[PDB]
Amino acid sequence: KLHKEPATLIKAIDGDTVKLMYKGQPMTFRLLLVDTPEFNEKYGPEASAFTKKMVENAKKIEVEFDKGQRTDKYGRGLAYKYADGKMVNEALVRQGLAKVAYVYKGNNTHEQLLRKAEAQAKKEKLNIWS
Ligand SMILES: Cc1cn([C@H]2C[C@H](OP(=O)(O)O)[C@@H](COP(=O)(O)O)O2)c(=O)[nH]c1=O
Ligand SMILES: [Ca+2]
Repeated sequence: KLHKEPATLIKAIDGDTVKLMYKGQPMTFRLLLVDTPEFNEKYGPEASAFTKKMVENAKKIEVEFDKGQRTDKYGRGLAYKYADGKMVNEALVRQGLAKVAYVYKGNNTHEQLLRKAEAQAKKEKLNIWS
């Protein structure tokens, strides 16, 4: 079963990538199951600002690795991030600032939760879906 672990914010990079201090080591983390646009693309700045605000204003930040691989080929930690108990991955998708993507079996525990959030954002024609 999955478990949440403490992590400290170093710096928000963009919508789905952040630098955190995990177990005393500075690491770049990439959010599982989602894809925010590049800062240079439509809604890119919006997604960056959303994530930045959410992580910087948080009292507690936690990371939750899935059951599979914990890092990607670029050395980035792969996890679900929580800001005061609220999952950032889900928040972005629910806001239509990120699409469900890179769904790989083994690291897809929250796939249904995220797809539900995407469907609602799409139904509401929010941002990316506008
Ligand atoms: C989210 C995620 C991304 N990735 C890789 C796939 C993509 O590789 P390629 O760059 O070779 O396409 C890249 C997408 O990241 P970004 O969306 O940050 O660019 O990160 C994984 O391997 N596993 C994951 O769980
Ligand atoms: Ca991206």
